[PDB]
Amino acid sequence: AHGCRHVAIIMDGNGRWAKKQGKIRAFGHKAGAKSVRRAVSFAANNGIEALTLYAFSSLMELFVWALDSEVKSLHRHNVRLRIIGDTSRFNSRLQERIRKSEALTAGNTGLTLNIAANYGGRWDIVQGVRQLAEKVQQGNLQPDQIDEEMLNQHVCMHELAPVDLVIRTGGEHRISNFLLWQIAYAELYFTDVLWPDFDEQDFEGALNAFANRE
Amino acid sequence: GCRHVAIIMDGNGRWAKKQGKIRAFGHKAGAKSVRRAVSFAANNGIEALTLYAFSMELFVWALDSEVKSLHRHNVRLRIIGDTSRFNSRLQERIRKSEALTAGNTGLTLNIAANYGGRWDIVQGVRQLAEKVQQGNLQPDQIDEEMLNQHVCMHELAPVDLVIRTGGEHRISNFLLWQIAYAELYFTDVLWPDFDEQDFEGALNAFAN
Ligand SMILES: CCCCCCCCOc1cccc(COc2ccc(Br)cc2P(=O)(O)O)c1
Repeated sequence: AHGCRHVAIIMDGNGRWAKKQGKIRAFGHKAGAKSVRRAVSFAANNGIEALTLYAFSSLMELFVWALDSEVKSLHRHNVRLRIIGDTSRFNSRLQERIRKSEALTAGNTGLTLNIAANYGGRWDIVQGVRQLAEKVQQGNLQPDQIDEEMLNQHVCMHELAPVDLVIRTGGEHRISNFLLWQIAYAELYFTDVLWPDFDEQDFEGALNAFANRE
Repeated sequence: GCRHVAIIMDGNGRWAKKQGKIRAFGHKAGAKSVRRAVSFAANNGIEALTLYAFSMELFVWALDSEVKSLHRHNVRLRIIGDTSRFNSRLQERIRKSEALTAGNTGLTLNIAANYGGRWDIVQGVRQLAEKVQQGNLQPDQIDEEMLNQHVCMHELAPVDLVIRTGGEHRISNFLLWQIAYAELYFTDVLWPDFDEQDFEGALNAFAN
């Protein structure tokens, strides 16, 4: 009914939330983690095909390690987990844990959850361009055959539904080098709600704003 | 301060309809609002203003008669977008207007005509792809900096602020690469009604 197949979220405000309560930044990150679990469960229960999350605050590897402790519980919720981002310089043990987590849940049929780790929209475009340039160098591809559809096939998430809605919590009104190519046609929803307070009703509100606007 | 503002100029058609007038009248009021936004940016020290007509060859034509005045105001005019299939006479006029004002050092006005943000990236990728094919470039040498050099506006200040009139909350395949770190300001005001006060309102959001 809400019309949304793929929702992307810039999760900002963890720092400000902890500051408001006299607490250090790490309590904000723990409340922020509870808010991810809540959003993930909401998305899965509301028929969304894909949820893409970008951890930002107005130690990437620490975030991803943290996530390794959630993977068993995601799998038990029938979530297919993927990491998007430049993980090539990450630790070898971490990179192995990523591969395995992805292998483990690739057969799940419920929500597809994409976690940005060391992700940038410009980087994502550049990596697609490098894959195309290799194919030209091999003699497989003509410069002239390159069009939007082709580059589209080489950026992250090209095999998922297009992103219909981007939500950014925390009160800033920019993209901050999250998805660029993929958000050419997306609805953009900005809320002053800080990430740890963003709850089901807030998520419902963004979906119903997309349904009324589309 | 804000050095480069981009505007998606939506609401001319809806404005016509609200005024109980045919579409043509909304275009004519939209053109007046163009002149007022260009003056306002020239007067307020904005370095670059990038205008996306949205809701083409005909739009470029209407600008043709403004060039003399722009040049007199030290305005550098550029058309961005795929004009390669516009009739050759119009292409020739674009080329002449650009060359006339190319040495100007005041406000740079970019008018996006048959422009798409994905297109813009792709024509940059195609250039790089030619370089690879001629052995002038290794695939692993391609980085953000280098792609940036091949997309529109790489010689101007980075886009600081994008304004969309008309009530929609989308980029609609206007700038993509260039807006990675820009402030996005959406307003329900229709483009023909957007005036100096509205533009200052957006500049304040940036200042905060
Ligand atoms: C200080 C650093 C903060 C730690 C960051 C933790 C990362 C966010 O926690 C999550 C991250 C990604 C996905 C999830 C999803 O968690 C769940 C999803 C569905 C279900 Br059922 C259960 C969980 P969980 O084991 O109850 O939290 C949580």
